[PDB]
Amino acid sequence: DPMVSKGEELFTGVVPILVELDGDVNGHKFSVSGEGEGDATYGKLTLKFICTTGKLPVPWPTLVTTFLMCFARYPDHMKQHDFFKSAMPEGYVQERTIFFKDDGNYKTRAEVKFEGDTLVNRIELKGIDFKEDGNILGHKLEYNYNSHNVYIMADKQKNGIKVNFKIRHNIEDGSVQLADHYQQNTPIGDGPVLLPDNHYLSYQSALSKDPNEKRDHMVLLEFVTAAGIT
Repeated sequence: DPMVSKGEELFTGVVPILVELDGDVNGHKFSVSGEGEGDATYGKLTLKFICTTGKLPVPWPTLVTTFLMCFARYPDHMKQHDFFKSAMPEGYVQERTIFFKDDGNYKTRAEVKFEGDTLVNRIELKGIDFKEDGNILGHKLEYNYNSHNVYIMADKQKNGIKVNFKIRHNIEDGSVQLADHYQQNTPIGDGPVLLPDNHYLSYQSALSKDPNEKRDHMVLLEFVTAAGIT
């Protein structure tokens, strides 16, 4: 497939990644920069994030889904279903609303595209109606992360996709904080893209710290694999 070749060929090896986030949650302002690399052949991403404005006013785990679905490993028999790569190099816009149960919401807008050889994720995030002393602004979430399926469907009339899933963040008392995610992606360019049958991505995420780093930061390792079209 002379289309399944173009975006694909862009991802065949290890690709440098840059991430930039402008944030404002309940008027608490912050910026984050991330760097690392993705290897879509194995669905592998390695990233480190720094809050460049000082203290991150929200828990690092809450930003994991916001901080690269073009790095998913699509099985060969599911390559016609890979919208994310099909939109490259011109890229795509990824929008979300994330509803924290019994608390506030994040609304995000991102552009994901190549800048030269580097795959870049530029993000603006606004959250509102957070509780000052709730699990998010009150930093009550554990520094860890659970594995989660992400369900994709075509959004045929917007020429893109819709993605919906639930994240449960472990709270330090042993309970969980639900983060209900609603997502839409649409290509930046006017050229053809792959519009997938229903399927899902399996995500595994591992959080850590860099022992030499004094800045407020997070090290993220992720594995991601498309499935559900047997």
